[PDB]
Amino acid sequence: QFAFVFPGQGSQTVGMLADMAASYPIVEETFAEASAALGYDLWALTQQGPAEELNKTWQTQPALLTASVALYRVWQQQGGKAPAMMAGHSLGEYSALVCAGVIDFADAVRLVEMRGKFMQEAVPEGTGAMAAIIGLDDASIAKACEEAAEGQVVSPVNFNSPGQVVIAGHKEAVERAGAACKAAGAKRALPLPVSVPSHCALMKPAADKLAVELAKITFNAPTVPVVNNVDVKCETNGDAIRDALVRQLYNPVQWTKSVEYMAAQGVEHLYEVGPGKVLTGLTKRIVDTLTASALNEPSAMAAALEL
Ligand SMILES: CC(C)(COP(=O)(O)OP(=O)(O)OC[C@H]1O[C@@H](n2cnc3c(N)ncnc32)[C@@H](O)[C@H]1OP(=O)(O)O)[C@@H](O)C(=O)NCCC(=O)NCCS
Repeated sequence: QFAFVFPGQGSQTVGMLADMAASYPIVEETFAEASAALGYDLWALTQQGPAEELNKTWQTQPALLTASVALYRVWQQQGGKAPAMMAGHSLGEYSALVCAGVIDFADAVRLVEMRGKFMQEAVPEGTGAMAAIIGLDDASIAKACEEAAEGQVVSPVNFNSPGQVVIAGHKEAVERAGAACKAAGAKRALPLPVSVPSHCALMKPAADKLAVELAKITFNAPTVPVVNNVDVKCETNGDAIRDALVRQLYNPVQWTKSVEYMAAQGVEHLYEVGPGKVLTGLTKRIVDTLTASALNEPSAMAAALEL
């Protein structure tokens, strides 16, 4: 019936979960647990920022992971039933995996911080770019991307829904490519304010590195199925999960097919377990019978729990 789905970069705000925190002590206990693993106050980070800082990826990832795990902990605390299916967008997949009980929360926390770092350090800032292409079909974008590439690297990285695709690579090629896409009938190429071209070829070297760290973290069997970004496959072999984390890094995030798979899968509703409404917003664009809501405020937490 329902799945939990988990956001990643983009969903951060300074202030996030404040309200939940006031009604649920475990939100802060939770940030405390992670703060003690990062060696700084992560709650204070999210609450006070600044943004500039909270938006740097090696802190964002840990903050979002933490929000999500916190909100999940609330669900269970209140005798929330376990979802049938989870998915997590980009960094989201890590949260999924924690709540599915595959990676322990504190390993995850250090993990996604290291990830951040490998990521940031694989491309020098102002080197790369991401853009959101509103309103073209997938293949005209591939094509756009291919002709704009001109020796550099650009390609679609986020298949978010039909008529929303993110692309990324060398700043210039992104430029060429957005233009192309506009040529080709797109409503919008809207430039995205991110350093890091996640999920294209340029993250390869980060991911090599990420494999090494992963290889030290124990990966247990999922208690719930987790549809992964990279294959839209529900792996159980931790070694296979690990392998998919690694390729997530340099391969497109298949969100659209993933939400589809879970409709195809039985699921009638999707709760966004983390700050923001982004996965919520996309859902009906993918399957408009499907319904979506965020579990990141208390009325809504309460409201969902009553069913
Ligand atoms: C970019 C963003 C914020 C857009 O979501 P929303 O703002 O909720 O979209 P809305 O503004 O509600 O949708 C309407 C507008 O978007 C456009 N649009 C959005 N999805 C569309 C789709 N699938 N097909 C065609 N047009 C679409 C238009 O419909 C436009 O209408 P108007 O010109 O009349 O405003 C969201 O998709 C997002 O956060 N994406 C980031 C995903 C990602 O890669 N994150 C990593 C870090 S950036």
